[PDB]
Order: sequence, then structure tokens, then C-alpha cells
Amino acid sequence: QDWLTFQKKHITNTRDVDCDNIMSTNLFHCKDKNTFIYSRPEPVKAICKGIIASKNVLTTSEFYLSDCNVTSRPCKYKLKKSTNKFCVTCENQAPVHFVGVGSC
Amino acid sequence: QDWLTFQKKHITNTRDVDCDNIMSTNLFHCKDKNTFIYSRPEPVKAICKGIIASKNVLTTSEFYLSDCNVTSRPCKYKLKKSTNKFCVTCENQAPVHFVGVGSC
Repeated sequence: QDWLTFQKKHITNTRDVDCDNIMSTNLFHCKDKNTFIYSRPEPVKAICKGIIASKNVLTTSEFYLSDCNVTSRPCKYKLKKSTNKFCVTCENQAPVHFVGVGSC
Repeated sequence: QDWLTFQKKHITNTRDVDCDNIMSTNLFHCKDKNTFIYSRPEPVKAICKGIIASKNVLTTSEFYLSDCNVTSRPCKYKLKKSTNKFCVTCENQAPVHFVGVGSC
């Protein structure tokens, strides 16, 4: 019916995450906070290159990060966009957990 | 907990739509089929550059497209990935409806 509805129905990456739609999906289940990384999988998996034993690792470079943070209205959110380093748990050479922005 | 779950929860640009998550939202309500354009909205809005009066336009080039196609199990989906042209209804220099893949 209109540009914004066309985007929501028929476009997949405005690196301007749709907090209120994505966080109310059954994967995020109206949780307080989630951070999305604007990147292909490959540069992100590479963080864990040659780490086997469970270990927390900080990226050597910055990525575009979209944070969804819940307001006072249940399952309603405000989008924060930044570039920064982040920390993941590496297990058998792959990211298995998001630990934090800026610092492990 | 694992690389695959990490990607679904934190990676924005996987080229792989999470059909079973996305299609069971208010927006898609477990409908048989939806087509997603993998792009930022800018080159999609530009299709309608300087068209005011409602009109169907076929893209001049191909875009990465991802169809969610329902299985015989209600609201379980299979992803089909392709590149192709598509038709949109332009109104006031913006896409408002998705008419179809390959032709109007």
C-alpha cells in the first residue's frame, strides 16, 4: 500500500533493523535487548579462526552494530546504531555467544 | 549456543531469510508465499525515481531474491534463492506493491 509497508513486506536488510517487528518474533520473544551485526557471516566467523577451547575474544576491527533496547511500553524498542568492536565466545573456531559491545 | 543460532540472532546480512521466524509474524500471518528483495531500500526506491502517477515498472537489472514457500506442514517453509528482475507499482516515486518476479 505504501513505501514503508513495501519495505516491511518485501525488503530484507535496511541495516536499520525493525526493532518492534524483529524483537516480537519467537526467536527474541520480547527480551529487553539484542545487538545485530551488519556483516556477512564470514568476517564474523573469522574472529574465532583457530580457537577450539571455549574462550571470549574481542574483534580487532569495528563493525556496524544495531542495538534494540526495550522502552517502558512492553515489547516496544528504540534502535541505537553505532560502529564498535564486540566480544563473542569462541568454541571449535566459531562464535557461539554474543558477550558485549566494546569489551569482553 | 552454536554458530547457526548465533547467525540467526546477531547477523543482519546472511543472504538466508529465517522463513519459519519471519512468516509467523503479524505481517505475513503464515501465508503460502512471500518474496524478499535482499538489498538496502535505496536502489529499490530508485526504481520509482520520478514516477508520481501509480504505474507498474519492471527493474532494468537483476536483484538477489529469496522466496519463502510453505510446505504441506502449515507455517513450515523452504527458502528458494535466485537473481531476477521484478515488477513493482510506483506511486509518488516510491514502490508501494510487489507485482511479481521476471515480469509485470
